[PDB]
Amino acid sequence: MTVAYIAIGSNLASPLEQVNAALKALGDIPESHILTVSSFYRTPPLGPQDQPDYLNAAVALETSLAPEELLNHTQRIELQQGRVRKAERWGPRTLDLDIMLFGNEVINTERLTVPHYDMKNRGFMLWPLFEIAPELVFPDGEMLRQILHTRAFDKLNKW
Ligand SMILES: Nc1ncnc2c1ncn2[C@@H]1O[C@H](COP(=O)(O)OP(=O)(O)OP(=O)(O)O)[C@@H](O)[C@H]1O
Ligand SMILES: Nc1nc2[nH]c(SCc3ccc(Cl)cc3)nc2c(=O)[nH]1
Ligand SMILES: [Ca+2]
Ligand SMILES: [Ca+2]
Ligand SMILES: [Ca+2]
Ligand SMILES: [Ca+2]
Ligand code: NA
Repeated sequence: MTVAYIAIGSNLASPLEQVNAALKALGDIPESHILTVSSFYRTPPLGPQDQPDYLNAAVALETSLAPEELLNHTQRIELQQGRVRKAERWGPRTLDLDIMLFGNEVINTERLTVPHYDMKNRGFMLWPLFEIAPELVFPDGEMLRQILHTRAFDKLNKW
């Protein structure tokens, strides 16, 4: 087994219902078990700002799936919950499931880059992560607690 950490975001079509559906779906992924779910946070959109606020959360998922097999499940859940690709970069969505971490692995394939390329710069990923994994160390040996102590990250509000 390995523990994967998944970032959850929704800003369309009733985020709270999309996130609660998605946690039921994540549970139904084979060879995999939810271990912890963070609080839900209401976060102002980064990138384009002319969109609703996000519900952001994180989940620890223990799995013996291969990492791209986990990605096939998360992308399926997203598509099943009405995720459509528009041309706008970083536009709104009903659900986004980003694989943050897959144990201590570093993965660079055609479809999957882990760690998530920009997570150490995003408080809406790091704060929920720290709530479920305060002791987390990244594959490069960086400590999640150290990143949040040393870097300026706005405080997150609960949904
Ligand atoms: N760690 C990962 N988690 C999820 N998808 C990934 C990951 N690494 C690469 N991808 C690939 O990213 C593609 C584009 O995803 P998407 O449109 O959701 O980007 P985004 O989540 O909006 O932006 P960002 O990555 O900046 O948060 C997916 O089809 C998938 O192949
Ligand atoms: N709060 C919130 N804002 C979001 N923006 C996106 S698109 C990625 C992105 C694009 C540019 C920058 Cl600089 C940072 C993030 N996803 C979320 C999300 O889940 N939560
Ligand atoms: Ca399961
Ligand atoms: Ca826009
Ligand atoms: Ca995504
Ligand atoms: Ca994303
Ligand atoms: Na298998």
